[PDB]
Amino acid sequence: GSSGSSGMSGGGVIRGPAGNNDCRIYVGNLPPDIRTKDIEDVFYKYGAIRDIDLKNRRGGPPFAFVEFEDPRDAEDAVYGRDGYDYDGYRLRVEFPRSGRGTGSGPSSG
Repeated sequence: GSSGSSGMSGGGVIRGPAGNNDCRIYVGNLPPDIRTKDIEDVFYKYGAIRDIDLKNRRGGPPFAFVEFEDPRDAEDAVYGRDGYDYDGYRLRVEFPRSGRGTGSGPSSG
């Protein structure tokens, strides 16, 4: 036995709340019956999570951001989770827009 329920459509959330931080990854193409926990125990396998922000509202599919403790991991996660299949539904993990800007030094004794 099986069946579907609940739909999705409309328009809103012109702009979401943003702050300033790193180790943040955006997860898209999520199911309607998704939970911040499932996503937690999901990316949790790649270490731990600091905080998860899920919007879930008129404006396409449900989206949320996962804040990892470390970047090296935050990437290792998206590096994989990006293209994962959950509940039969495909997920789209990718970093939020920001731009360029990556400097560094040689060492400097």
